[PDB]
Amino acid sequence: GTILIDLSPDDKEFQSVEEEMQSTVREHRDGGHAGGIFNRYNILKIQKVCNKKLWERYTHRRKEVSEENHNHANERMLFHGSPFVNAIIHKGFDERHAYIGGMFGAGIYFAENSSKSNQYVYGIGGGTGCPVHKDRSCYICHRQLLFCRVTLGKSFLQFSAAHSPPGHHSVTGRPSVNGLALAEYVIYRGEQAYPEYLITYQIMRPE
Ligand SMILES: O=C(Nc1cccc2cccnc12)c1ccc(N2C(=O)[C@@H]3[C@H](C2=O)[C@@H]2C=C[C@H]3C2)cc1
Ligand SMILES: [Zn+2]
Repeated sequence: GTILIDLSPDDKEFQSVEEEMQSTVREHRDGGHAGGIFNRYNILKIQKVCNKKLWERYTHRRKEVSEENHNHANERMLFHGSPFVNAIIHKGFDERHAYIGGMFGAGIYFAENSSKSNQYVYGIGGGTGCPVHKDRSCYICHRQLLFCRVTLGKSFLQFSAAHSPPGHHSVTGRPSVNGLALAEYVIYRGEQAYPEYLITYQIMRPE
């Protein structure tokens, strides 16, 4: 059911999406170990993901959440990185494929910092890096992230160094030590996120 619509670099949508990618890069405490050393990306392609069934299941869940939260879905646009992006855009997010550990357990993770989601493209801690060079800082190989519409509803606040807690619809991971880090978010039900944009990019070696 999925079609991918290529956006042109002068489309206003391409530009606002690229600006959110670029402007949310930060430095990471691993000094670039997991995601590579970079201050900006080379954006190669932004595609709009169109799937009617996945959209209808997103908006249906969104209305349920909203009606339980004084008419407030608390919808955000957030990045998601994982090795399974190409499965996700065809079949939707699935909590059954969620990995057992991590800071917030077996959920589907999103991030406000595109650089945080970039650390997961090749797996946890960056896995072995790119398939071709095994370089977690590869400046050559094309990477992909999703920029996703996510329904958070009443989110449980976790001050920070499976299912949502009872009475909540997601978890907000709130950075409590690092001054520059933005929030991460976790949902436990695949239907509460729609992957709107597939972004293809390279990290760039700083001059
Ligand atoms: O929906 C996901 N994957 C998939 C959806 C639909 C079909 C799939 C088929 C095969 C594999 N994954 C699929 C998915 C769920 C959770 C994660 N996920 C996270 O969000 C966190 C963890 C994870 O597995 C660790 C990797 C990224 C962070 C850290 C990744 C992908
Ligand atoms: Zn490579």
